[PDB]
Amino acid sequence: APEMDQFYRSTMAIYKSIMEQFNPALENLVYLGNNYLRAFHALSEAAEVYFSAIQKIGEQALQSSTSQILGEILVQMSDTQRHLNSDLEVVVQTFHGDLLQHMEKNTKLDMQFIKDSCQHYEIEYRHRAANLEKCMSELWRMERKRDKNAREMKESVNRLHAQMQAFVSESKRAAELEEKRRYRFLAEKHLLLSNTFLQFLGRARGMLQNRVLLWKEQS
Amino acid sequence: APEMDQFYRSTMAIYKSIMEQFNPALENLVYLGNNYLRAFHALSEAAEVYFSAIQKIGEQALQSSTSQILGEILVQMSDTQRHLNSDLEVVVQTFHGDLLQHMEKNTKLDMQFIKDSCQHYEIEYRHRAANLEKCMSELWRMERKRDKNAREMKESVNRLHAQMQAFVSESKRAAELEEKRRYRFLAEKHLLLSNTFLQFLGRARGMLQNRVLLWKEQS
Repeated sequence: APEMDQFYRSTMAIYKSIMEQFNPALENLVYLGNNYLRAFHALSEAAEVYFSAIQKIGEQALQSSTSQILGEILVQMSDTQRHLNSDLEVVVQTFHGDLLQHMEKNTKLDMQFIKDSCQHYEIEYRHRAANLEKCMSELWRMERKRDKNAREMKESVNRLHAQMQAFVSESKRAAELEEKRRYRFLAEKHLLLSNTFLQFLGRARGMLQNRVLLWKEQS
Repeated sequence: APEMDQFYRSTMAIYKSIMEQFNPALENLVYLGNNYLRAFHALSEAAEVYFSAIQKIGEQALQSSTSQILGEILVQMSDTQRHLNSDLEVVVQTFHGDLLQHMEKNTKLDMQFIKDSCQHYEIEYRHRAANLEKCMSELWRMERKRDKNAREMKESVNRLHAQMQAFVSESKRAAELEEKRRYRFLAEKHLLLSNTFLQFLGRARGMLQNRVLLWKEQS
């Protein structure tokens, strides 16, 4: 009995961690996440305006009489930045489409899921608890009543308590699992982001290893 | 002779362009430079806040019964973003310090230099043009007086006209050299920025590709 309100409490602490700790944190990450995107979109703009202006300076040098080659270099620096940005707004779109639209689209759908799960558990615990402790009393009083049929009632109670041990034990494991599944999903989505961004790193590094060589002006 | 005039107007057109076109383009470039810097430090701040939250979640998983490994990963993911941001803000300060600040002064000290080079050329052109007229005048006078020595005056005028052709060619090649030095500065600075950013791309790849393999196996 004492050990069982323990399971009950421990299982409840987990559903409550999910509902009022984890779930809200996902709304938050969608909030902070959207701010993150807007900063990204602002950086890419400031870059495009900056390099568009380098392109113009470059276009002037192309027109000149001795700075044609320097002219070519500046124009292809802006072109490069334009490319790296195309590459980067891919990672930014993975972040948006694959991660940020996912959480806001499902966050309440999964709140309600765990809410029903938690309710199902509580309600079944209450019943077993009730049907059990009442059977104990039947046994408890057809006990002093020196009833012969107290033996079928002793086994009816003992199996009822075994089933509750099973259920309570299984619920705690299933609730732990759900918690882990949600951490794992957060970790996995961020692993995909880390991976796309790693890919961008290799591409950008790819073109800069040669650009830096082509833009030297001698030796 | 007015083809020497056409040299004169081009040699001035070059100095005046550096001063009236190029340098106000660089001042604009400094502004867009700092706007760019501004959007980066904001992205940094957004990303920083976002992954500070990711890490909190990791710290909550670190205190669960079965999600400690996933929680360690999430925290390792924040620590990684933080390291990368730190490493990149370093490249960004190269931008501000090695480029933007240096342009600032160049676009200030330069205007005085170009003013002094225009004036200097104007003074030297006119002194040579005046002395040429003065010798042509002395020639035509001898030619009136039937002076036998106009033979050694026309010879001199020829020498002077020649030295004037040389001065007019040199001064223009010197103007074109000045205009090109300034494009060269723009290009050298951004090549340096490019190499600094390339070194970072390597460091970022190196650190991230290792983490991603681990995270993949652990989750």
